[PDB]
Amino acid sequence: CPLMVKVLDAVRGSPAINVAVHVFRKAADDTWEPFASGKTSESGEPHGLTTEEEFVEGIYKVEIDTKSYWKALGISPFHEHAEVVFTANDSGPRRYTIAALLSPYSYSTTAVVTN
Amino acid sequence: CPLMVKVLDAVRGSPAINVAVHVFRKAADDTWEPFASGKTSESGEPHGLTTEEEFVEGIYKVEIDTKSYWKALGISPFHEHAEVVFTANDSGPRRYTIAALLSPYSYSTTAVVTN
Amino acid sequence: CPLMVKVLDAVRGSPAINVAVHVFRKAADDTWEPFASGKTSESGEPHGLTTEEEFVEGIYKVEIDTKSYWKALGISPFHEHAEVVFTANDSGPRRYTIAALLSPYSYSTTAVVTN
Amino acid sequence: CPLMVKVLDAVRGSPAINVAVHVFRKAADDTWEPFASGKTSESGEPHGLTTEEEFVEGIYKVEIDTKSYWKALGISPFHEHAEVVFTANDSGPRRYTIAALLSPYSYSTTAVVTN
Repeated sequence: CPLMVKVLDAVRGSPAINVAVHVFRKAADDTWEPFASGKTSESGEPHGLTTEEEFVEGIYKVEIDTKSYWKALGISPFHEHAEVVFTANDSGPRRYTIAALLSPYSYSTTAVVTN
Repeated sequence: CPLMVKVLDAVRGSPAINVAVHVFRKAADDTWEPFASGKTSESGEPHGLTTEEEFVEGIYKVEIDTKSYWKALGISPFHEHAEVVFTANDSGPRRYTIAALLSPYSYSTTAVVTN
Repeated sequence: CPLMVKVLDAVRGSPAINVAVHVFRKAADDTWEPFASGKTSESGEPHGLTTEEEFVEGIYKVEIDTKSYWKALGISPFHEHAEVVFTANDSGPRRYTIAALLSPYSYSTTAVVTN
Repeated sequence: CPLMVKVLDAVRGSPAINVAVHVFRKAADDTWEPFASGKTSESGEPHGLTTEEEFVEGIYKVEIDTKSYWKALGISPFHEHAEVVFTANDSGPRRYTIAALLSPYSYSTTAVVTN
């Protein structure tokens, strides 16, 4: 798994479960093409997003459906979603983990890029 | 000022100065229309983004050009930008402060909403 | 005001009001001596914590009473408090803003240091 | 492992390696007693901090040596350390993960408490 997403809930102190995660890759015509998607498991991760063959260099967007998550918990959210946009560059062997920490009026994201 | 943006640098421990901030509003055809833009001052804020008359109900996107900021400091950044997407004024006019905290491989954002 | 504290609530999207803030300074015997304390106003800040004369070089601790804040809102919190520990004025007098963002199971803090 | 600590670096986009982690438990006399310690591995975690038998209810403090970490990377840090203080209550079967995200002038922490 060269691309992993981990979503945590800062209100309940737990992984954010049943969250929709959509991944897009910037096409040559500058539009966002669907790339991969899933729903977070009990661990807060959508399993098997992509492969080493499909995940080439490019600009990617990871859209997390935070609005549906907070609505399902009966909590009033601020954001429509959380979108993380980054260039993936292969320098040496690399795996990307995009971690997101959610609060109703805030989110934090970080990337963990390992050899 | 019904819409304020405050940008901080978590590496240098200071306001993030000379950062481009672009605001868009979702059109009826689902596209992102330009709404307002500016550059952060010494306080990390772009002054005078919009007015109470222009800032109507709708879906807004605040895009912070974090990539050009880190490149100007000679630091290799991960993200293309930091984008915050939210519905504004659905229950009547509100004042919105969007705060962003930047690191080369991470960012946090929060909203402070007042009547 | 050489030492400022700003506290925000990531659940409600507002300043965290009526929060107790306690400041200590490390004594020569390595114990924590009381230095200053206050209560956050409607803006999420305790006004007038210290002066340029009193705020000398040293190691300071800013303890934010997040537990009483969440209990007063009927929300079960994880942390006993949020504590920020730092050396101040080692290279000469500076102005320090300690910003804290609160969630029931998480907090973020950042420092903005200016000459 | 009922108590886990995970430390990430927001500047390098990686786990924070070789970071000292010290855990204390509040004694009946209100002092902080040493409980467990270790140094983070390649994954940003100190392995085998405690056991289900030793990790009883109480008030715990997790101190992360962020200052030595940033100094070892040649980066000027703000904080002396990052301290996370919380009550551990057993309601049902529970595991605690304390996650910390580090920047030179900022840190974020969250707790993940699972059944």
